[PDB]
Amino acid sequence: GSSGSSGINVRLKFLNDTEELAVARPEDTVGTLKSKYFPGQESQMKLIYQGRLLQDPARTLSSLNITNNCVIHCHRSPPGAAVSGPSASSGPSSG
Repeated sequence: GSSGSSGINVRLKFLNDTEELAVARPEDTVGTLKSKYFPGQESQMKLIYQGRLLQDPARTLSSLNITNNCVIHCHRSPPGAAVSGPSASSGPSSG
């Protein structure tokens, strides 16, 4: 069995009139949250808190006044890049 519910819960609201359950901490960073829920699509998935852009991937949730039972507006931007490449393998790991 497992257990351990700690931290504040945040609701991710999208312009698509939808929402997503995401738990964030007052210490975590915006950049991490985006990659945590929106992997890769972090350059597009923009967050807005109180009319303010959380662009800063370092801006802590605590500083942004991001508390629990709160909602964060998400924004999607158009693909302004033409990057293309196969799966790359770099970074070994030996434990």
